[PDB]
Amino acid sequence: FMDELVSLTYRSRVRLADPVADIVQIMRASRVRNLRLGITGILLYNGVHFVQTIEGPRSACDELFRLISADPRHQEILAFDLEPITARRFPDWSMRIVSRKELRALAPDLERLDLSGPEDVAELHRTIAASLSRGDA
Ligand SMILES: Cc1cc2nc3c(=O)[nH]c(=O)nc-3n(C[C@H](O)[C@H](O)[C@H](O)COP(=O)(O)O)c2cc1C
Repeated sequence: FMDELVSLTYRSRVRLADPVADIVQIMRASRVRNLRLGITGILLYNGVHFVQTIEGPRSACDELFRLISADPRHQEILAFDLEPITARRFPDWSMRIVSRKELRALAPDLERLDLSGPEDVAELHRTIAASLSRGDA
């Protein structure tokens, strides 16, 4: 139970004193932590909301989400879903940040990250995974 692979995706409101400096520290932090924990995933940032997907052992996602929810640089955190999974969707990335510009190019209709559509996360996952992947092997 504690080991099974899961994917969690949550949406939060950005609460950044300085976006570049704040996001650099988040990526720096996460690249080392996720690697150790066995987490992989993607962070979408559009200037207003973050949408984060992390995937790994159920117990490591629980732990991480706990820490991330204690982070003052975002608010109104609410999980979209938590799903057992067969295989990682973003195995190659400890945390890949996907910022405003690239989300515009990859998923023009989802740039708002409202997640009001019932297939917005699946769509984000599909188009982002696919963009990566193309560069693989
Ligand atoms: C929206 C957002 C996403 C974050 N994602 C991660 C993450 O995926 N992995 C991680 O280790 N920390 C993440 N963090 C930062 C953590 O909250 C935590 O502060 C960090 O791991 C520890 O920084 P420190 O090692 O300097 O204390 C995120 C923070 C925010 C605001």
